[PDB]
Amino acid sequence: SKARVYADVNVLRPKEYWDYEALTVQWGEQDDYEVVRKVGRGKYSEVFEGINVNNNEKCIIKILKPVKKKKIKREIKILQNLCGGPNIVKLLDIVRDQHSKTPSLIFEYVNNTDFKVLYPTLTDYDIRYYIYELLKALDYCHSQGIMHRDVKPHNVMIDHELRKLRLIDWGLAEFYHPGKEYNVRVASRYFKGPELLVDLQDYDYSLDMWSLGCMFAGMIFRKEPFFYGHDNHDQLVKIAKVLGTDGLNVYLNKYRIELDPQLEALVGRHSRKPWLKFMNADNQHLVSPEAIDFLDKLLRYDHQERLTALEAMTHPYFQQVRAAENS
Ligand SMILES: Brc1c(Br)c(Br)c2c(Br)n[nH]c2c1Br
Repeated sequence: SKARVYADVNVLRPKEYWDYEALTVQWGEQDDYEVVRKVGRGKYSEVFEGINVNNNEKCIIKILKPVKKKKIKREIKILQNLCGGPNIVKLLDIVRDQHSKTPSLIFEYVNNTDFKVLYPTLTDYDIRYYIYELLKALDYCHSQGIMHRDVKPHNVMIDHELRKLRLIDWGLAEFYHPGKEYNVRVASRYFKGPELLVDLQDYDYSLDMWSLGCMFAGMIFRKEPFFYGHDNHDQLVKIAKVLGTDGLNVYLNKYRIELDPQLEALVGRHSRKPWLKFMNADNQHLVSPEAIDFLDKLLRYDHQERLTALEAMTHPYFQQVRAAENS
């Protein structure tokens, strides 16, 4: 398998761009940045709103839990490479505690509203708008030879007053090299592509497009998360019970992939459930034929079939957002 677009980005660029292990970090001054309050946590970091004491400007301070050199350089190099791109979080500085060597990444501040309370208040137009801005970020990172590999609402910071969006946490991100076999233990469960769940390692940017489809289905149908699996086997089961097993079987044979016998047993046999079956009274003002056509074009087993970010941005679903932006 290879990506249908941007396959050659890292091939044409100098080795320094993608050879992240050759990076030598340029540490800033820890004392420039003070923690104001904790705003988040995860497996790999704690996150705080802070202040730059020099200019009194707000920032985000991401304090990293103990991390391998190879891995931190990967996140830093990716951040540096993408800094300035549309709707990409801006890494401002990198600093470390002198005693413990605990590193902190310093970002532009974004005045985020919790997706769990934000999303239910979004208008149909709002959803179109924010999904479009998120697509800008993904087309950009893909065009620069990077897969994000952890698209989910938790990684999309939305300042809803300034109508602004940032794709954050490039901790799981990777350079795309044609034919490279990648680790499948990426993304977060509810957003993992079938490729991950069936051990197809030679995946590409299209992975992010499945995750985006899952986020989108969550929004229009008001079903958070959309595919609610308990473990990675059950995740494939949940998907199979919507998309049906025939399409799964065609996918598997195309890539010459066999399911673990135990997984095959769990998946069983299932017919396709039309998207309209998820419509109900709560969500109804959100679920037009344009919404559905677009969602259907994202949520495909076959990664090679899904819309590219560039394509998605042109889908008629977003025609009002483009018209407004053109002005
Ligand atoms: Br970077 C970054 C930014 Br910007 C924001 Br705002 C938040 C929040 Br709010 N939680 N975690 C965050 C991370 Br990581």
